[PDB]
Amino acid sequence: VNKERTFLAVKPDGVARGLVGEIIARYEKKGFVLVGLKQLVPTKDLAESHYAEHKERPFFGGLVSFITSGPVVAMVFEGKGVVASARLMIGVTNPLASAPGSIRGDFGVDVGRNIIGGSDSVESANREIALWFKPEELLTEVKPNPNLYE
Amino acid sequence: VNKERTFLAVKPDGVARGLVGEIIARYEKKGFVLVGLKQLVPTKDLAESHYAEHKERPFFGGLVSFITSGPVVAMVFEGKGVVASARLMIGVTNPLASAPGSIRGDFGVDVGRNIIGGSDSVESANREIALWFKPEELLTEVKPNPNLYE
Amino acid sequence: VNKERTFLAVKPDGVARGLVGEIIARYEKKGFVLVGLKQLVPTKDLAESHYAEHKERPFFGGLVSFITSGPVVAMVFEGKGVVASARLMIGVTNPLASAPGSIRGDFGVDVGRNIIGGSDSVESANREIALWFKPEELLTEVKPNPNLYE
Amino acid sequence: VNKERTFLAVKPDGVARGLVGEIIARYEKKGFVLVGLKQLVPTKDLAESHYAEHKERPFFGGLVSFITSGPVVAMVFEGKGVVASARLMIGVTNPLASAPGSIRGDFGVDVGRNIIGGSDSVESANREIALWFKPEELLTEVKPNPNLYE
Amino acid sequence: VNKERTFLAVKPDGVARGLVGEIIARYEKKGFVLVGLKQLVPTKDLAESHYAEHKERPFFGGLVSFITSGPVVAMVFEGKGVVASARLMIGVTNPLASAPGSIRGDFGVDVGRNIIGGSDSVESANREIALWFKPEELLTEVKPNPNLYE
Amino acid sequence: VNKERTFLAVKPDGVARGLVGEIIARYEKKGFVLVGLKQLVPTKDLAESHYAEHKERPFFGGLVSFITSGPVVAMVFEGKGVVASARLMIGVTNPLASAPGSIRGDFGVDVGRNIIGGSDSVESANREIALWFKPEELLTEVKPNPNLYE
Ligand SMILES: Cc1cn([C@H]2C=C[C@@H](COP(=O)(O)OP(=O)(O)OP(=O)(O)O)O2)c(=O)[nH]c1=O
Ligand SMILES: Cc1cn([C@H]2C=C[C@@H](COP(=O)(O)OP(=O)(O)OP(=O)(O)O)O2)c(=O)[nH]c1=O
Ligand SMILES: Cc1cn([C@H]2C=C[C@@H](COP(=O)(O)OP(=O)(O)OP(=O)(O)O)O2)c(=O)[nH]c1=O
Ligand SMILES: Cc1cn([C@H]2C=C[C@@H](COP(=O)(O)OP(=O)(O)OP(=O)(O)O)O2)c(=O)[nH]c1=O
Ligand SMILES: Cc1cn([C@H]2C=C[C@@H](COP(=O)(O)OP(=O)(O)OP(=O)(O)O)O2)c(=O)[nH]c1=O
Ligand SMILES: Cc1cn([C@H]2C=C[C@@H](COP(=O)(O)OP(=O)(O)OP(=O)(O)O)O2)c(=O)[nH]c1=O
Ligand SMILES: [Mg+2]
Ligand SMILES: [Mg+2]
Ligand SMILES: [Mg+2]
Ligand SMILES: [Mg+2]
Ligand SMILES: [Mg+2]
Ligand SMILES: [Mg+2]
Repeated sequence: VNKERTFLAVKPDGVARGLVGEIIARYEKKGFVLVGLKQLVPTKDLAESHYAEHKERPFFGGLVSFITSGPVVAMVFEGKGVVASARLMIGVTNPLASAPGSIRGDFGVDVGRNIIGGSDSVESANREIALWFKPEELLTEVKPNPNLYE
Repeated sequence: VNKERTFLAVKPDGVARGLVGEIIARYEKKGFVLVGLKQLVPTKDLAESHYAEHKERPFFGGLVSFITSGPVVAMVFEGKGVVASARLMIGVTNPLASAPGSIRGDFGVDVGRNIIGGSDSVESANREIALWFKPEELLTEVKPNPNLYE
Repeated sequence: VNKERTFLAVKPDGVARGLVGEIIARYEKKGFVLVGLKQLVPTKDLAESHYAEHKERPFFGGLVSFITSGPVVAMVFEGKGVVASARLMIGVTNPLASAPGSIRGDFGVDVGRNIIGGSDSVESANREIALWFKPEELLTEVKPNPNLYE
Repeated sequence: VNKERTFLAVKPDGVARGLVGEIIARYEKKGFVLVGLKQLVPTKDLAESHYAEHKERPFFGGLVSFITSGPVVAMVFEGKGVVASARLMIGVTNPLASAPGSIRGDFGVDVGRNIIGGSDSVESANREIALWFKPEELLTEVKPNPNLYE
Repeated sequence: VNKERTFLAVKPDGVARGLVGEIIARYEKKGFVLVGLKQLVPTKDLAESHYAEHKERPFFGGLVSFITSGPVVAMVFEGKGVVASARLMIGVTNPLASAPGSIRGDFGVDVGRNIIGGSDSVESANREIALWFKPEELLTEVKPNPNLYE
Repeated sequence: VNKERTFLAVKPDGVARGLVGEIIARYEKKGFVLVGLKQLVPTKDLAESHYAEHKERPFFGGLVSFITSGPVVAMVFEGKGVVASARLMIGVTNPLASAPGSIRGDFGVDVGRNIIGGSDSVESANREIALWFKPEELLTEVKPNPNLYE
């Protein structure tokens, strides 16, 4: 369905580096529709829940501390296959291994400063969207450009 | 000082046209810092208050109707002379008269579909920021970039 | 030979979305030479001979009606290995599976609105070029650029 | 009216320099609609009727020979005030005096290789369009985009 | 003459901010030819001579100290009217007053962090070129794209 | 470590084509730091030493002739995994086989005119940097960007 959604966060490094607009632009050019958007400084609570699946992993700590270190631009995008697509557009975890053309491939070098984060499955997307956004913050009236879908 | 702030809004046409990232990128590249950001569908009240100075102008009804017809991406940018600079970057009210290089100049043709709106003075900016953003949505921590400011 | 040619069409969706220049620019930047160009609204017969290989397939009907639904910008580009290179630049049939960096990968989300079409072999290209352009509409003189070719 | 039209030609230098897509993209992004497009090598008669107003001027001869020296991409764009707007987007006769942001300002350095030509009045445009395009080569159906026009 | 030259320096702020390529690209797109290029950390001696005309002015000190604070990319560009043109492309001293489309207008906010510096006259250009570059560092064989000049 | 360096060279075709800024910008945007930069016309000796590994290859003579036929912009970039990353960003030897998004993929069509050259290993990089740059031309002071490196 063309109403699938995903959660993307331009991390503190992406924001500090002035990449918010560039990133949003990539998803707009693709045809995806912004249904949620805000800048905030994530609270430890938020980050911990966001990255709950990594509570164990040794890098969990610094990650939580990093995402809460400064402003982040949280976004929700809607469109057909947007979850998988946005990940393809982001690249892979390691920016050095990300293909040119992808966001990490074009802009990053370090795993811990990998610019943006995106939901890895519809299940996770739904969970993270609910986490970062109040329902009234998400559009209900979505208007994709009439030339994008059959 | 370098703490001046202005209110900018990508209107429904700018949003429908996928110009959000492009616009945000222009202000990021300029060196202004994003201190507030959110997408929302304006209410009649918000819209009428935002444009209160024009309540007796003939175009007011259509303007309020249009600004409330879809999502708007509201933002606040901070930096030296940001209010006058943002206006220069936007162009003039009529996009056809706006210079190539300005946002309306590069992207618009109709006064009623002029893509973005920005505060016209520090006074208007203070009033507009207050209308659209709660204090808690605006960053307080803004370390000036040593690369942008002497 | 450096005079290979391929047929590319910015489909009705690509034209309506204002992607004609962006697409042409990618081929110009690559070093391919525009030897034919025109905008037209395809007739049913043209569309049908163009997609003749799919006349028995289920999506054929919807494809032909779509191609004829609005203007198309038909082009012929010349250069070494332009047929296969132009396809690599386009992506794969499904824009969602097309890599960031490719035309469909950067701009599309639906197989039926996949922006551009390109010949898939030298044979198909010669055939398609003959279908869309009269000889007089194609450049005959193309001195290879010494900066692009040994 | 929103149906005003103007004639623009990417001159032989603009075409040879691979600026066709970049130029078209600027007009598409602005919101103007491509209603006519084709690449051709101008005949002496065409060039001469096109620049008829300069037939008595000294540079006329060199101008006509240049316009006919290689392919040109002729275009017709439609929209509110497109004639004057398209000229503002082009710059002024001398690219060196053309403002950054304009086509000549960004890409040229010589009056005789000034990249693109555009009609300078509605009268001239209608005349020029009739010179370069047969009616059948121009779109008749142009429903204004609701995002570009009130 | 098409062999006029000018000296441009991407200052430490321009380099620190990752604007070297963007700036060089603007001059290449314009048609100007790079005849000298190098990155170095300016010595006080160099900066003082470079900015000799301001030895008096109160801002002289900090300026010298700023240009010597980090790497700078020194460049020499050749083309018709390149001295005046490059200044027009740079903007005015104050980035806030520089027009969008110009380098300072697009990227800066502070007079002391104004990204790039360019010769203000052929006389000064010649002096600065001689100052920053050894004759053997400057091209003698200059090849402008044959489509730029009459 | 994050101090790895690689040698990159915009070949004469890349320079003639005005691709210098674009290429430098790609590496700047990626987060790699420019530690050396200069434009020069290679000598037969430099060229033969640079490509010594290919001295018995059939294409060696034409390659040496071409690389010495005009200016080259030589550069050294520093950062984690810069050598392999730079290669990924360049593409593969044959531009036609290089992926959209890579430099050769976006801009080239001929193996002999493949725009840029980059070290293929840390060993080759150390050798190449030493060939083209004196120690005094390479920055020694490189404070890692806190935004790019954990
Ligand atoms: C695996 C890993 C990750 N990270 C950082 C980067 C992204 C986040 C989450 O890691 P991940 O969930 O495995 O990667 P990925 O899906 O690509 O990233 P996110 O989109 O979830 O941020 O933590 C890190 O610092 N070190 C590591 O070793
Ligand atoms: C003058 C005018 C304007 N408008 C639209 C455009 C901007 C808003 C507000 O008008 P304005 O306040 O005078 O223009 P301006 O400052 O340039 O735009 P904003 O940044 O305030 O939106 O109304 C319209 O629809 N018709 C008109 O005749
Ligand atoms: C296979 C397929 C295709 N299409 C659309 C997409 C491209 C065209 C032609 O299909 P194709 O010939 O198999 O793919 P491809 O070469 O990538 O497309 P063109 O470049 O020829 O348009 O039809 C569709 O609407 N539904 C489908 O199931
Ligand atoms: C005046 C002039 C002009 N030209 C070239 C540039 C544009 C065309 C037409 O000149 P023009 O008609 O006066 O300027 P302009 O409208 O800006 O150009 P076009 O858009 O019509 O090409 O001729 C030239 O080579 N030498 C000259 O002295
Ligand atoms: C006038 C002025 C200048 N500056 C900085 C900016 C550029 C240089 C040189 O100033 P300038 O020579 O008057 O301006 P301009 O030509 O635009 O700049 P340069 O291209 O010469 O760097 O010093 C500053 O810090 N404060 C000031 O008040
Ligand atoms: C293989 C080959 C190559 N070349 C040109 C292209 C790059 C250089 C060096 O070849 P290479 O070393 O194998 O390719 P590659 O690493 O991709 O390119 P460089 O970054 O070293 O220039 O020679 C050529 O003209 N003809 C050929 O057949
Ligand atoms: Mg993850
Ligand atoms: Mg106003
Ligand atoms: Mg096909
Ligand atoms: Mg004229
Ligand atoms: Mg000066
Ligand atoms: Mg090699």
